[PDB]
Amino acid sequence: SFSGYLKLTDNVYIKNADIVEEAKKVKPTVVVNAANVYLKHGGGVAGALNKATNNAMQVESDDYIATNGPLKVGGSCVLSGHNLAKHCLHVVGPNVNKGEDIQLLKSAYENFNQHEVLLAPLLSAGIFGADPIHSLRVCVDTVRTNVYLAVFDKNLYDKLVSSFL
Ligand SMILES: O=C(NCc1nc2ccccc2[nH]1)c1ccco1
Repeated sequence: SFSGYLKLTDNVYIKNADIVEEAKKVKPTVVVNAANVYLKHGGGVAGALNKATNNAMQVESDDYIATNGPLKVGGSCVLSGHNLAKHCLHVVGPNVNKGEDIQLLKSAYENFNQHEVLLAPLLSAGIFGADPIHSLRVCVDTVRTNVYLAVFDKNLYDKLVSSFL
């Protein structure tokens, strides 16, 4: 079960943790992946989660894309969580480095509401280029289900907690 999280709101919790190690320890029902529309898990959270599955996440994802085509920015799909979780919810937040619309971040977080409890990263943060403080704000104002946020970077985690309104 989830331990060492700081409570931000009634339903949002946060911890300075590597989401891969957190997923291997907790084996949650749902781990969220910071996916792209192609489910190409090359880097960031996606690359790390996929590497932890020995590439099984990428093999499953390529079969999913071959059958269904790409996801929408702001959309999601549920796939296996492999050795990390029961399920992986691949959520596509806007990548502002690729010029995608930041307003799609609320739509991306709305996917979390279909699951009672999730282990998740901050969407569009990291290599996706959005301001993580803004992502946490959108998360708390959009997600109503229980979300356990893992923030890899200690300095960012401290900035997120200390600046949380
Ligand atoms: O590959 C690993 N960590 C690197 C990593 N961890 C991230 C978390 C968020 C964003 C980028 C990251 N990149 C690993 C394997 C097992 C435990 O950790």
